[PDB]
Amino acid sequence: LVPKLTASVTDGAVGVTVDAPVSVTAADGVLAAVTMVNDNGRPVAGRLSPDGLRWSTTEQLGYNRRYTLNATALGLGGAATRQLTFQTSSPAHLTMPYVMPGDGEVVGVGEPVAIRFDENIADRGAAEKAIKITTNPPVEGAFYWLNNREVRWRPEHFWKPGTAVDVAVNTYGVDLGEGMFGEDNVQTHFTIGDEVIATADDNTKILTVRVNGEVVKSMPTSMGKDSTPTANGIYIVGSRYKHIIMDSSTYGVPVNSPNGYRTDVDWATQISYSGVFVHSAPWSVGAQGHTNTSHGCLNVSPSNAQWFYDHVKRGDIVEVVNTVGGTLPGIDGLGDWNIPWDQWRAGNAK
Ligand SMILES: *C(=O)[C@@H]([C@@H]1N=C(C(=O)O)[C@H](Sc2c[nH]c3ccccc23)[C@@H]1C)[C@H](C)O
Repeated sequence: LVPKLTASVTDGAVGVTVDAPVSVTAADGVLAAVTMVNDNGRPVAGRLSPDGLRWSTTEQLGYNRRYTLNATALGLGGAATRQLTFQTSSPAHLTMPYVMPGDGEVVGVGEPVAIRFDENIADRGAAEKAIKITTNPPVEGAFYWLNNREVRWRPEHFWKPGTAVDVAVNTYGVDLGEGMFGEDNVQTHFTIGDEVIATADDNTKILTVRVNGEVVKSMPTSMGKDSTPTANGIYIVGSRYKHIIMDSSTYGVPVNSPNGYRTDVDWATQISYSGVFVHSAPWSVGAQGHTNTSHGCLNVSPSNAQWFYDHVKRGDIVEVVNTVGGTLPGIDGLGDWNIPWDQWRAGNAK
């Protein structure tokens, strides 16, 4: 019997995707030599199996390449040689994904998986299928898009403390629609820490911090005045700042417009993309616990703001109740939990 050569690609092929390695296998014989070179002649890194039956590329294959594969199989029954030339995907565009939270970070029970592309994604389903989420203990979750570039993944309920979460965004070589391909793969891993939920009740004007169910802090607060109220609902804690200049035009509002502003504040914890913060407000300490005076922020004392900075982490939860405002938008950026599970689970890939 003459040896048989079988490659993972065909000699005519074009649009060969680079999301997977190229391989060659021998039957009724072993692989004596396999080389693969690109256009100019540079050989691709590859390794042969110990039993000599299978060879495969070991480095990343490039977009817009013309590769030529040469293989020889030897067996008792004789020899066989093949030569194959193929062309890989040529993207009209590349997009790079960015993942949050950071690798190795410990976050609160409200932290969603966040994958943000630097380009609009024409084929949302293709992107979702390219993203592998591992959870331990395993929990059901689903993808939901906040906009054309950023997709979120979360369970039905807040994470259980101690849960490991692994995120592999494998979009290299993947057609993301309209000739858009992934620029590279990214992978992050994070862990869920203590359950921290802080509740702001407009009926008491108190911000109560509960850690695993126990009250550890009760902060008098001043929230949004009736003119610019604080929206009710569930807020996810984002970034924290020892100090930050608060610019209204960052959130749409022109600085010298009626409800515009530019002020420098201390100990600020962001809880919405729309610009709601927990922060130090020495000017309204008399009002805190009594009357709402803010532009929507949860004003607290300088001491309590620093405490919040020190003790609350990314992914922890702030819940606002009983204000004269509406409900925080589900697609705010930190308002994901306000979307009903039935709607989130359904997703919006189409
Ligand atoms: C949140 O409300 C808002 C942020 N929080 C501030 C506040 O104190 O309400 C400022 S605006 C302000 C209103 N009265 C003041 C007196 C002295 C100094 C500043 C202010 C600022 C708008 C978010 C972050 O935009």
